Amino acid sequence: MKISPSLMCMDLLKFKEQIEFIDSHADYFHIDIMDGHFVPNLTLSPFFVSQVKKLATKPLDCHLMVTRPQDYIAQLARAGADFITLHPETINGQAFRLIDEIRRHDMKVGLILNPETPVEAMKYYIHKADKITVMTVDPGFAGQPFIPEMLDKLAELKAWREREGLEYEIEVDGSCNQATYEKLMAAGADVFIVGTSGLFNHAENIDEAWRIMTAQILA
Amino acid sequence: MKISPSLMCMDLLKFKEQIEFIDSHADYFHIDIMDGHFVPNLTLSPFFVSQVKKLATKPLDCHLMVTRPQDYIAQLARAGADFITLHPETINGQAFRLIDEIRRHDMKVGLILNPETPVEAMKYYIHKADKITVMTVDPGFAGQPFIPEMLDKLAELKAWREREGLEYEIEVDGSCNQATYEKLMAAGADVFIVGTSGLFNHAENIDEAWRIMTAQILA
Amino acid sequence: MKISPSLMCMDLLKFKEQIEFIDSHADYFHIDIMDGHFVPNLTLSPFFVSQVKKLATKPLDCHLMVTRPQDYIAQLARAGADFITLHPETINGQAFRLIDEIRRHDMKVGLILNPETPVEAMKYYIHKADKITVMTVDPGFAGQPFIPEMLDKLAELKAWREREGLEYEIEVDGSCNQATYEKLMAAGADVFIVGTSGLFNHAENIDEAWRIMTAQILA
Amino acid sequence: MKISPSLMCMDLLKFKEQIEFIDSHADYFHIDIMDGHFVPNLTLSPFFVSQVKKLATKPLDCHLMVTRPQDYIAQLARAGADFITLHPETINGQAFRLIDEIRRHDMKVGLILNPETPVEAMKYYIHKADKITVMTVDPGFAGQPFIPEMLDKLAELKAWREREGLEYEIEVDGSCNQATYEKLMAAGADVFIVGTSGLFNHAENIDEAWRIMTAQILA
Amino acid sequence: MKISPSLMCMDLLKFKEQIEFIDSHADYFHIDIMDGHFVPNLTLSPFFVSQVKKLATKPLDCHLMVTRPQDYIAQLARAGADFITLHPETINGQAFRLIDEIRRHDMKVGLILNPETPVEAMKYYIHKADKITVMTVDPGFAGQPFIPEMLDKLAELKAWREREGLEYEIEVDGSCNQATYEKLMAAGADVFIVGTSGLFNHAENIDEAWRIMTAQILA
Amino acid sequence: MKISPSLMCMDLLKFKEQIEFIDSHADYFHIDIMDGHFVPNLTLSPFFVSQVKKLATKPLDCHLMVTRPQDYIAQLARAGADFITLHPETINGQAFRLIDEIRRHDMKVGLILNPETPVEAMKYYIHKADKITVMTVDPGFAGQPFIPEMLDKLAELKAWREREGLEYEIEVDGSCNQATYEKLMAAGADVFIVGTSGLFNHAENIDEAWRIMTAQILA
Ligand SMILES: [Mg+2]
Ligand SMILES: [Mg+2]
Ligand SMILES: [Mg+2]
Ligand SMILES: [Mg+2]
Ligand SMILES: [Mg+2]
Ligand SMILES: [Mg+2]
Repeated sequence: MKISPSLMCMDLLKFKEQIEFIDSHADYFHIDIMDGHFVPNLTLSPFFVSQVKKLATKPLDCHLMVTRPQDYIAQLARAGADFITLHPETINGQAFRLIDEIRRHDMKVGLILNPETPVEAMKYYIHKADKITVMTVDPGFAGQPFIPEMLDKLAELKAWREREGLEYEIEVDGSCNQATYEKLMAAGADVFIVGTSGLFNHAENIDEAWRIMTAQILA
Repeated sequence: MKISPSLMCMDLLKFKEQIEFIDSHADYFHIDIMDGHFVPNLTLSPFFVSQVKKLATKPLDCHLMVTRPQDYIAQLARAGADFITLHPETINGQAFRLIDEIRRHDMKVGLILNPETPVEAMKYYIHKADKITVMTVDPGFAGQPFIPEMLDKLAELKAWREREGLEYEIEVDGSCNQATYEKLMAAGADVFIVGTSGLFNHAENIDEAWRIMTAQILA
Repeated sequence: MKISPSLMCMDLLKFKEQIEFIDSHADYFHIDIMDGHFVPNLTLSPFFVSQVKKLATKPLDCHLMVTRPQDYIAQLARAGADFITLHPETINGQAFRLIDEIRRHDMKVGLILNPETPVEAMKYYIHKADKITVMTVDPGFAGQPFIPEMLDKLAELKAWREREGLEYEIEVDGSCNQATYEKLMAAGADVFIVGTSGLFNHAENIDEAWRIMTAQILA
Repeated sequence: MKISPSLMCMDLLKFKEQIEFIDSHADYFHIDIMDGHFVPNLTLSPFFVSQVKKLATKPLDCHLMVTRPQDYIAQLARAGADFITLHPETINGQAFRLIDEIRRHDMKVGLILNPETPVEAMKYYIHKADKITVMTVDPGFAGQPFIPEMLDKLAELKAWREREGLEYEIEVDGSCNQATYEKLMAAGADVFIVGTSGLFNHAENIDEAWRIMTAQILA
Repeated sequence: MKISPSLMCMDLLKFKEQIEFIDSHADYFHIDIMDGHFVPNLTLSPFFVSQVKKLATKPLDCHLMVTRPQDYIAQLARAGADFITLHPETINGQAFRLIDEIRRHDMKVGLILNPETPVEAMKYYIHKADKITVMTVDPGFAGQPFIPEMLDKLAELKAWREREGLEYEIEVDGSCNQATYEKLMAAGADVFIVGTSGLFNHAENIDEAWRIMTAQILA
Repeated sequence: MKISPSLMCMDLLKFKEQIEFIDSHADYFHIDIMDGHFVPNLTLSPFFVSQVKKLATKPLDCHLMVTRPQDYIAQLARAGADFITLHPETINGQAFRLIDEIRRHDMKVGLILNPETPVEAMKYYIHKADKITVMTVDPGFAGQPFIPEMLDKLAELKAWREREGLEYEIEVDGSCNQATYEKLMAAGADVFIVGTSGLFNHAENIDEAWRIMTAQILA
């Protein structure tokens, strides 16, 4: 069960220590890049990616919640991103072109669906993804209501992968915590994007927080 | 001669130490908040403001390079901003409304003009500003060509203040460094927004960097 | 067979009398709120809703043909709306958030599909709707050509409700008149939004108009 | 001193009586048409204009607070508008074209400036206007703070008219009431757009309301 | 096997001769009309259509890669277009209205899907199309990578036509050349839009070019 | 008196001959590149520039009537443009950046104002222009009403050049014909952009057309 900490939830006062801890414990760094337009909020950016790059060995995954993802691929590659997760709802008319550009920069391809987007949306290019993520909450902020209906999406995504003989990992984004770990794993999740409720909030010290989270995942 | 370090140019690995140093040496924290639309880039956000707030006593100045500044005033106030610098080119039809909202949150008012916007743009509300900033480079990125033509704008802004008996501070944003300190002061600048070329770049250690910059300002 | 008169088709000269008549004869007040952007036209608004509220006991249903439905929920609730009908094509990325906000204001949830949007568009939240409406004409104006192809959508919507054990009412919007009553009922319609051709136009006096309409529905 | 009642402030329950009263007492009908985009609100529309047309002899003045005024000229002419008031900030690149279209429909030309727009904005076509209006409040809603700074704009507009030998009427829009009548007349206003605070609010009965307003204008 | 030369790939120096040759050899003239917004590029326009009209008898097919197809139907009809090919992704909320407008102008209806749009997108109006085109490359430019995944779309489109008893022609747009002729025909293609790689590039002289292409189609 | 033929008005049937004639008789090729958004129309594009480049020695001047001029500079340079004429109303926040990019491509800088934009709009960078053009008609189409008011703009532009000791050429765009030649020269025009009414329309044969135009300019 892979872990991907949401950096928009970290403590910048302990930036260096938290990144180093995460780099030696987690599987991915989840970096949210918002537009203020595709979603009503602003969080991280290439600048943040560039800084995390200084002490990272694990892959930096940039979730592009922006209107024009085409504008950030080259810039994000230079900042040190390893994964570029695209929203199918922002790439109609350019999905293949962008996926090629992403790989031309030696980065991996991620696809992320918000609540109301069906998996078929990616049917013609789902086989080009290394990881597919399911928003279990409408995008934009931390601490929003979990959307149970998304469990079926996780399952459908798992069945699709098996039936088509694909190898993409299934990730979950949105209120991944003690109240949802079980259902999510049962549904088919391979990766957990953990934020404030699932990690950082358990202890002011990240070691203790991670230990607590790890213990809770046990069940 | 007041100083306002551009935080999008800081080193997050030494976040806590750099903020504390800046808080006891500078006059303002310059926090750039970009849209990806008003300017083609993404840098800081309310989240960032919130983190800097943890150890700040000096005022946090949020430069709103966004299409809809109305969407960030309440959120920025809650994150701990003290100054909200508005672009006149984004408030036609709502300048007075926003200025009132800014003060209802007990924050100071800043006005910032990019290169091609004349000072008259603010003629009907220039007297409500605590600080007026002049972009000496087209907004968006660090390390762009200085625009000499902007010197007249700084001067005009100083003459306007005197002639109208106003008290706003005149700030400069864009390539403030050894090559421009003199001309800028002569033109009428009161505050220097210092970034990579003017500060951070002089020494890996911020104390030493600040010493070098201060020395260069001497001339 | 429930009736919902389209108020953008009423006679303001007899505002008070028509609203009172409608309030004691119809099941819903259909209030169209257009953007000028989502659809190329402008009709009613919160102001209108507020006025109708003065003498209404039946529920006011606000059909949001706007780009940003999020901007009107609180304002419409305040004006007295009881139903907020959302276009699935304007809520991708915020359907669950908005549906929660609507209920937080004690209003009922409506979902409306224009001609080219399939029912699956609502598959993950169709069970949260009190009423689902089918546009039988491209949105925007009154008196446009009926779209027969929409009959299958009404049917599919009825089969879906039965198969999933749901209780939403099925509404029809667009050229509901003598020429379509039969087919619409046969297809599965529960509610008729009646405008100029189906109601108001039959007689300058609304009692007589309603009488004629009721008689025509008989067949 | 001409009067132009803001219809978005009227009582629809007494639609017919208020329009008839206004038609025989006022000089213009002020009809606000909003986009939800140019200004954050929705009020009246062509439908509304069409209804007022049924009993009007005085000119219907449609204030276009919309992003694309070009989309409403033919439709508004068709609904019965007599005046089309354009926002200079929405016609750059098409002012002359639109002014010609307005006159090709036999309608008069109005120009309206919001707070932060200087009179020079209209310098190349100011001589084509029958009436020029000054927003004394940021556009969008009723009951907002009066903007004293706008008095100079009214004056400048009067001086311009005299100096250039023009004949346009000067109108005021925004918090025209007892607290501002005097200053506005002194500044140069020819027409008062009266809303809730200046008219409708004085008495539930419009005759009495109008009587009180007229008396207050006396001073 | 019908041919439709992409005019954005022709040689304007030999305009008259190439159009005349094409008019007596091809089945359609493929005229690309781009927005700079729907796709990131600009190519042909009504002006171009008008010129080709001077010597054409074969139908001019205008592929509308624009944000607002509604703005070009009357103008294109006037310039002499015979076919208007619409993108389903630009007509939600107005497909039936536009299709009717196209036919009021006595023009034929075309529907074109870019890579990531499924055929169901047109399910409610697919029967109104004379020709349906499949983009085998993300729209915008010539010489992009062929998308094999689109072969299934061509097939599905053929099965749909048979199963529903429809008569639309199936067209292919994007890298139609020697490397793809076979697979495309096998998949179900009826018409080939030929550009630089498939036609013009084979010989500076268009007769010779057309010969080479025809020979390659043989296999 | 320099001449710049508007190619959107040429005859493509005689493409090669007209370009060659123009290349040996005119001073510039005026190539209009429209967005469909900045102005409501579509005309020429990089493709067109590329073709004219095949037989041109005189400079190709691309007038960018587009929302995002930044998207076309590299592409246009590649196609062979020599002049890039920018609209000040589309470069606020990037005028200096774009002007630098234009020169990095070894192209000359043009600035074009539509009717309602004052010359001051360019005050901070007017000295970087090789040619400044005045629209004497709202942009978008050929054959629109001449705007006399623009004569003052031409004059002001000439006075500005003299007073500031600049060397830019003054160009006129819009209904340059027999009815306006005199006034335009008197006002200060240095270059005439000639279209259908001023050139092409005088004779089906371009030699004769040019002959007639040249003679009319004599007066
Ligand atoms: Mg995320
Ligand atoms: Mg800044
Ligand atoms: Mg409706
Ligand atoms: Mg108004
Ligand atoms: Mg094409
Ligand atoms: Mg031009």
